[PDB]
Amino acid sequence: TVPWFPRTIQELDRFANQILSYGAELDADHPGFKDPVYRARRKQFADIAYNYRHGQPIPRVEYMEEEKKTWGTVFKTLKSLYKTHACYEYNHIFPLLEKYCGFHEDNIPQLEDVSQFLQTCTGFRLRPVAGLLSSRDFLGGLAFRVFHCTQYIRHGSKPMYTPEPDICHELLGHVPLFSDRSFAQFSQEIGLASLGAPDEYIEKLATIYWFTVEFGLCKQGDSIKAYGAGLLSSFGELQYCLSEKPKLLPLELEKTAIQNYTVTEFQPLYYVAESFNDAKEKVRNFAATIPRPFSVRYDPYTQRIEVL
Ligand SMILES: CNC[C@@H](O)c1ccc(O)c(O)c1
Ligand SMILES: [Fe+3]
Repeated sequence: TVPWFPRTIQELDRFANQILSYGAELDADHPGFKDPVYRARRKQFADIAYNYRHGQPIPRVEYMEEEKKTWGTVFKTLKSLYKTHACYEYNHIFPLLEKYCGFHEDNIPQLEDVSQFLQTCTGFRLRPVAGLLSSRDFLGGLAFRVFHCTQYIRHGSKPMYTPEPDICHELLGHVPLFSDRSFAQFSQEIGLASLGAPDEYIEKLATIYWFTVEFGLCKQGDSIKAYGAGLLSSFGELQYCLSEKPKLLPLELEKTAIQNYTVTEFQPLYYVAESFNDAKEKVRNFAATIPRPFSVRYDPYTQRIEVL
């Protein structure tokens, strides 16, 4: 029968008891696997996320010198590429994040301050996430303009590498785009399309998310730039995605939804969005093809989903 989905923003609290309990930091393959301090530190952030409840301010954390150093390295190395490789919406908001959110090499921004900033721009808010959420729950949060965000940082031994999202990827990759109104509406449409959708369609929406929010390219006049969070947080792939090597195709959802992708090497192909308004329209039409015995609408005045 129709899978359960949250109907009010507070119901997202139900997700904490539905994450993958054995995280990536437990794999012998993880850069911090042999480091017990790192291990304990990850558990500390997981407990903060576990006890968090909608409406509370997100707990502030004092990062260690070693963690600030890793942030600094990532920030400084990536920043040199944005003016030439990132889509206009990213560069338009970055200076404001540097001024009101403390995006600077010597300081890791606190999620509460960043969340307040997003609320003022587009009403998006962040909530700390323990471990891995199912695609269903992750996408469902977007329907409420809620982005589940990691608060921990990657292990210091390999600053330019992370096998999972971490705070550098969330803040330098995702946050700037969520401050844009059209991108915010586009992300929310993916979320609304996921509510109560059958498992096989959630996987199609997760793939569309991968080829837009995480690895999307924008058409900007006669040029092509990156807006994908996975590209904006990867020094190597951000330079590669705008070279002659990858194959670029126009975003066509019937096609993007079933395309296979690798999570371990640079993407061999990327989809180019005409604009976020256009991508939003395409998702809305795609959503109409999803078999759901009902229709949904979000009411921002009450923060509830209306089931039609
Ligand atoms: C929890 N869903 C899949 C996960 O690998 C995932 C999802 C969304 C992201 O933005 C991301 O960087 C990683
Ligand atoms: Fe991400």
